[PDB]
Amino acid sequence: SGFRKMAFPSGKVEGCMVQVTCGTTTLNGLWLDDVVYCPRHVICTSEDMLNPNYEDLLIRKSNHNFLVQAGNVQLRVIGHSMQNCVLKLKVDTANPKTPKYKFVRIQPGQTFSVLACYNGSPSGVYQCAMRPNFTIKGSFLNGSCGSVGFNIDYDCVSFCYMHHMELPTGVHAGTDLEGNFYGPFVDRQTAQAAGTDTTITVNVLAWLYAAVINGDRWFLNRFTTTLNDFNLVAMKYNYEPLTQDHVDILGPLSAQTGIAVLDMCASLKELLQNGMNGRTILGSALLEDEFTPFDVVRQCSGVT
Amino acid sequence: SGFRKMAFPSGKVEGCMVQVTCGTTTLNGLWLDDVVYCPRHVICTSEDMLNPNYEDLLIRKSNHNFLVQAGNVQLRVIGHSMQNCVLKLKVDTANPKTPKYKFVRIQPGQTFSVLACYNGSPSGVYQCAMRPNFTIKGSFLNGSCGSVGFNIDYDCVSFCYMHHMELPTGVHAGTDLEGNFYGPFVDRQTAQAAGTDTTITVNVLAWLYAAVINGDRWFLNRFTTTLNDFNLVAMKYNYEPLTQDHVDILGPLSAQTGIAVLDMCASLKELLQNGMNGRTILGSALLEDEFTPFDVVRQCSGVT
Ligand SMILES: Clc1cccc(CN2CCOCC2)c1
Ligand SMILES: Clc1cccc(CN2CCOCC2)c1
Repeated sequence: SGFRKMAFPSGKVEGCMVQVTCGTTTLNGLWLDDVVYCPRHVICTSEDMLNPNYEDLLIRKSNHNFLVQAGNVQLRVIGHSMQNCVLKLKVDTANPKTPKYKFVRIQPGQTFSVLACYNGSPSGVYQCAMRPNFTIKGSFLNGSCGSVGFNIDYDCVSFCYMHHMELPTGVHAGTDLEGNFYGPFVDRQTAQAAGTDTTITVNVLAWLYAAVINGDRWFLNRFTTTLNDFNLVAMKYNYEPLTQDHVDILGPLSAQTGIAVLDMCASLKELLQNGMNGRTILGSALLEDEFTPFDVVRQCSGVT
Repeated sequence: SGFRKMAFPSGKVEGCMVQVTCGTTTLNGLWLDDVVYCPRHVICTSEDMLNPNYEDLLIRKSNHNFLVQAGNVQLRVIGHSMQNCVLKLKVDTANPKTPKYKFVRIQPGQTFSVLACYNGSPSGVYQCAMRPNFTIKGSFLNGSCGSVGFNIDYDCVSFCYMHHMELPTGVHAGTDLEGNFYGPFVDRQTAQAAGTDTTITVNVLAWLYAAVINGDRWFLNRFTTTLNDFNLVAMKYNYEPLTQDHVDILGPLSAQTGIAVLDMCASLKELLQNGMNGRTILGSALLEDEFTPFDVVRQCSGVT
């Protein structure tokens, strides 16, 4: 019993983190097989960062300008290319600690763990969601660029995020491991405003199920609603619309608890309309939206 | 920028987790050098667990009754002893993945990471505090016993906790790695009530500093207070007393932010007296008490 914001064990990803230096800029790289992946802005002087031309800047760089250090041993760079907003440094040594892995592009509302790193060294691990506005609410200081987000399925690391930017509003933007930004962000020091940070409705419902399973039930009410009626309330409170796909995904939690999805929607509706009246749910005074239905099933069933 | 409930990277501890089976009971063990540490109740049939005599039960056990599996390879047990509430299984192989490590007994209010494990396999990592009543608010299902709590200082794992018990109230109890319980709990299926779960005042103040550093300042007020006056308010709200030791420990955060500790105490006092009036601090609607002053400095400075 008990429910915690839980990250994947980070060991498999720790063994992939390296330090990348170009000129005077140091950040983190991901060493998988004989390739190191890092943000392309490693080639920038923060001066460049106002309106950088990455193709033109990269002309002036050679394999031997990219200094790649795995612990305290230097990797020999034998090739470099740009793919979107990441650099791929071909090294002469396959990472012996390469786990089975995939690159995935996640959708907003999906959750992942971040291994926050500085100078190729892990500092900590926490669990995030891709916000509906394609930002993440991370903890990232200077030098944390190239820190990665991931999911683990048994022995297989799915890399979904690499850290690039902090917005002037202190929220974070980054790429998939093909270097394509989540959302409309560019790797440029410019005016970039995030859109509306809406609540991930299906995750809140999942977390209300998790609450019932763990004994927190005060918010269960006598009411039900419809998808359309619920979705009117959701829109008023900047909650994402709930789809039939979201209802289907919540089925197992529905099945386990014997509380129909639309009944739980009517409980959430009352919580939106009435607030918590100073009460708490799984030790939170707000509606948590960074657990997926899959996360609740996983944590509640004990999957390793 | 941004502030997250961050755990230590778990790799160093992942490589110490093994499966321990005695008769029909499987739980987790910690393999350090040529010793595996596990909860002694591994020798119990849940029948035993009502009033077990561990000395008498252990008479009936031999080295070859303790089945120790590290991944999918069996460890040869060449000795066993009981120290308090843990078993130490001497194996014939030193764990090649043994990190530099210490065993520490933490005090209430101190924080650590838990690697939740099932059948010797890591499932996830989260950050905890030892509650003032010597419980922890974990996420632990059957099979999670022998999961450990730890801190990392550069390359050195300090093990502070091993999981043993869930109380009928769904809070968790365990031992240091010498097998001594935190608090008055015994490894017996009996009536064990936790004491008052008070708030760790010094941690809330640390987290209010973390909030100011990250831009959340609405709660800063025009007031100051005294230690004695603050402590009257703390007692009314089941907050732990604030000592001069706590004030001294908050010094660096005081220094960085230029907000005197007693000024921040007067801000906390108003938050206790008036509540959040529907506002949030670092994305929480309650006062977070599972960051130490050390945790705020670490996360805010980027220590690896
Ligand atoms: Cl993370 C990711 C996101 C989108 C597509 C893909 C697959 N690739 C395969 C190679 O060429 C291009 C597409 C991966
Ligand atoms: Cl975790 C821990 C808690 C309390 C004391 C100690 C030190 N030991 C050294 C060996 O003998 C007994 C005491 C360790």
